[PDB]
Amino acid sequence: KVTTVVATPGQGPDRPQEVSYTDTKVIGNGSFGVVYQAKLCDSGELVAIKKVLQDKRFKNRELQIMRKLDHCNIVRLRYFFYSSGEKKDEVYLNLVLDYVPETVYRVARHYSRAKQTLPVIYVKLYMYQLFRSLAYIHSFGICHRDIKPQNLLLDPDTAVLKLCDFGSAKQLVRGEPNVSYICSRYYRAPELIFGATDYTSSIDVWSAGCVLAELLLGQPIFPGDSGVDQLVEIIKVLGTPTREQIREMNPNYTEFKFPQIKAHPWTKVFRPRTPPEAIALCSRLLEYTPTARLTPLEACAHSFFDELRDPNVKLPNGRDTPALFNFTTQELSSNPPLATILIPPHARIQ
Ligand SMILES: CS(=O)(=O)N1CC(c2nc(N)ncc2-c2ccc(F)cc2)C1
Ligand SMILES: [Cl-]
Repeated sequence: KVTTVVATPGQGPDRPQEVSYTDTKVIGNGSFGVVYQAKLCDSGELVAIKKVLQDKRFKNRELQIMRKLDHCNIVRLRYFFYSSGEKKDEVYLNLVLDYVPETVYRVARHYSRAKQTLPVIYVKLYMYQLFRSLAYIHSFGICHRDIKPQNLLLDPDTAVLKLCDFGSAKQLVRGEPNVSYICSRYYRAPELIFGATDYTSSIDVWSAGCVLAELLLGQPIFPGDSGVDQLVEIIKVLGTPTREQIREMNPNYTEFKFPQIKAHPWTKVFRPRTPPEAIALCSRLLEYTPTARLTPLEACAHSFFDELRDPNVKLPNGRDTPALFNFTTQELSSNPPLATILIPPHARIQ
């Protein structure tokens, strides 16, 4: 069995190409539609096809975003094509994406079942690359709005992390309100829990912080099946938000008091041997006030990631770390002066 379609490439000019794929497996499916795996007939490479029902009145926001994006820490849209087949007057948008075997979710859980934590070196590598991808998309004013371990793809050999699933992603314009029900359970910023509709891209930074803390703890940091339950687990760590903090998160005062608990020292949250810099980084990501959180780029420049800027740094398997320093002007526009930290001396050699 061999499907052949005429697809438009994700990047580059509109040059339609005959794409032929086989071994059409299935994997996940939910809020969008089905997701298949396949093998491309020529190159032999594996790819993931995300099929979704196409709306006639508007064009697909995921597609529109995916096409603008080109970055080595973000899944590549290789092609896209429209199809249907059988019952209904339904048009399906198919997104052909690079297949990436593992996810931070699966990896984290392997370590968690075996009562281990992921070696800090991998925490650094994975977290740094996430923050790069955030710095990039945020530079276009695009918020992902669903940062969680399941959406962080990993190549285990190269230690390369790629952000994926832009189904929730959106251009956040100041003054324009946005839906407050977007982020997944454990990774929602307090302002989202409080139902704020004037949130900024800092929600991604909170989410990322929840991933960091989770990789350090070996389990979700702010669990709970309700918002109430989540906010309690948060307050247990951060302490009770001041009236100031509360108005910063959500001006539309949903309106009620919380149990006055003081901040359980961040040091006592983690294992004894946990690097003090990792803890420091957490506390600067997981802040009540959206504007007080680090930017993605400021996070990349955090001391916690110093080891990665060492010229001698290698992966435990002996291979080189992936390219961490080739920042574009786009990536740096947030705050160009930071390049003095981000790009280390040995990366400037001619
Ligand atoms: C709908 S989705 O593409 O966002 N979702 C992520 C996941 C995925 N995406 C790509 N591009 N490549 C691989 C995978 C994936 C990885 C591990 C696994 F067990 C299942 C799917 C499927
Ligand atoms: Cl042509």
